[PDB]
Amino acid sequence: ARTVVLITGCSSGIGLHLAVRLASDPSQSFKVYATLRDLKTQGRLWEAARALACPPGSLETLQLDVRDSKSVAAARERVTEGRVDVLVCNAGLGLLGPLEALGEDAVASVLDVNVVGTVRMLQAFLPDMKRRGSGRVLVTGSVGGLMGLPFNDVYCASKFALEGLCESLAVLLLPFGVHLSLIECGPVHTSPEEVLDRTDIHTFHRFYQYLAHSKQVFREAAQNPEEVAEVFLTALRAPKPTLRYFTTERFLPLLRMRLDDPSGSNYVTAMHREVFG
Amino acid sequence: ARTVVLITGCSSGIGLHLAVRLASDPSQSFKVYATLRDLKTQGRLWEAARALACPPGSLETLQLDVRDSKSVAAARERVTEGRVDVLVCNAGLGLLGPLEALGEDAVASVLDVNVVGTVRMLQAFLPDMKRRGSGRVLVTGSVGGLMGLPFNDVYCASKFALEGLCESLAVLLLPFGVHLSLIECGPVHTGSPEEVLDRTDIHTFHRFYQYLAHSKQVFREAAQNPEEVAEVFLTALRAPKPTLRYFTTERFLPLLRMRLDDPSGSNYVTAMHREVFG
Ligand SMILES: COc1cc2c(cc1O)CC[C@@H]1[C@@H]2CC[C@]2(C)[C@@H](O)[C@@H](Cc3cccc(C(N)=O)c3)C[C@@H]12
Ligand SMILES: COc1cc2c(cc1O)CC[C@@H]1[C@@H]2CC[C@]2(C)[C@@H](O)[C@@H](Cc3cccc(C(N)=O)c3)C[C@@H]12
Repeated sequence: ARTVVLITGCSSGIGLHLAVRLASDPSQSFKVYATLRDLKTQGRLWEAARALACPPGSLETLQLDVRDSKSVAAARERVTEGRVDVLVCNAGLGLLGPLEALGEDAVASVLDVNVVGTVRMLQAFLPDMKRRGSGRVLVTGSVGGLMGLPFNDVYCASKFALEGLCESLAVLLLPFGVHLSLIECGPVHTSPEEVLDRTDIHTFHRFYQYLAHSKQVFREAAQNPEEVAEVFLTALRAPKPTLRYFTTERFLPLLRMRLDDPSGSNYVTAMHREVFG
Repeated sequence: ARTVVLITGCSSGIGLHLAVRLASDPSQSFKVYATLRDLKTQGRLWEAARALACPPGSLETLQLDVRDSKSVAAARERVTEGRVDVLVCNAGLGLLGPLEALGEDAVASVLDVNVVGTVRMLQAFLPDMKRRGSGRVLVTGSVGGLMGLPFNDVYCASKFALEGLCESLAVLLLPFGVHLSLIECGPVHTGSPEEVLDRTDIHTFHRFYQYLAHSKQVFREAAQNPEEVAEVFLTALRAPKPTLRYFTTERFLPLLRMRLDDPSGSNYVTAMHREVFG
């Protein structure tokens, strides 16, 4: 039969592009369930699917809010085939700021969505994969999950968390026939009085230095979602897929140098200089 | 003046033994605020302090629940000296089982306590350290935050989270003179099988008790004491130029190097599976 794929966060960005890219495969091997936090936002997804003339029956949309395990469960049941062959945990939020400037609500939401939401997906869907003896799981990773970056403290915390969660599972799942892969993405194309009042003069200084230098890095390094989507394909098609795929080699140098020094301090020293000019 | 230390998770283990070790230090240079989630658990802390002769005013206990930022705020207000010279973020939960067997609340708890709790600590205490231009933060870390282990998926997520949190901060804090360190602990010596089986398949049930048996042999061979771990905290406190990571044992550095050698993660997964399961 068709390979059944379920992808979260499908309304914009990487999810959309992967969803339509699989639905329009001319072998037409893929039945795609594209899931969205709000089904009302699906319009843009359907336009891109028409533009590739996705055969009807190749792409179905569901509501799936990863904060809520009832919405996760309900979505699992809407998979009328009664299996998922490829699960793509892509739903994620950002958070940028001096740590002490972030509300408690915001910090928790990032963790609730990027980490706990991924745990909910895996809890719902891994058992049937394990029963069948096969399955693929692809998780939207970050270079931020491999190296820490100033003012992304909670974001990197959630992406590092995904590394640990997915690496922990992969060790168990290898002989269950289930293959877990992280797609490590770099950047992807898609008042100040407050900051000062909630921080201090030096932190405030370093944050606008950061926002300025960061924008230069996206301009050079940012990838289009369609390019990243291809990396998911490669992983998906790989016969013996590996734990990580990098969408770019741009940060292998800083990554190798981070791994040279266990104490951590060369990474901190270098990253500081490189970020703060 | 003495060095003001505030430590979370002092009812037992690393927090209790480090707290009494510093308050009883022969220097007499430490004033320790040993904090606890529930004050009723302070029994073993006081008996230990009594046993090591902590002098008057070397040790005070505060109720502090890392889940509750008003608790954290109230604790900060009880620091009479108006500053903390060493903050130790040691409060933490374990969680051990097949991922599908763990309850959603327990999962949410580990994260709230190990990761958001630490964030709340750093929110409440880093600013004053930043504007002073001085401070040391020590965070209890794990080798489980550096490499993933089967059936420790959520615990590892949480420890990995701390690595990212702390490393992101360290890049910022370098010119402030506020030093952040992770004390990377290996095993330290301090779900009902029923519930587990219901929620997991048969092969995973077996694999888990296979993991538990190997685990108990690793703990027997290689576990450290809280007393031994507490020395590494103290070495890090005193270091003139502290590093981001202190390892309590050298034992896992080989595996860690292998993990880092192969960025694709393939080698680690094979090796760790064999290591754990044969
Ligand atoms: C050393 O090179 C640098 C890399 C970087 C910066 C600055 C540098 O000097 C700032 C952006 C950051 C990159 C490295 C790669 C990073 C970590 C990417 O994976 C990006 C992760 C990211 C993407 C979108 C939102 C967020 C967020 N809200 O925090 C975070 C942000 C990127
Ligand atoms: C590399 O060889 C091994 C190391 C290990 C094991 C099995 C191995 O084959 C199983 C236990 C584990 C050690 C490596 C270091 C580990 C991960 C330590 O950090 C321990 C962490 C730990 C302690 C207490 C509870 C929990 C938890 N999941 O709640 C986790 C548990 C240790």
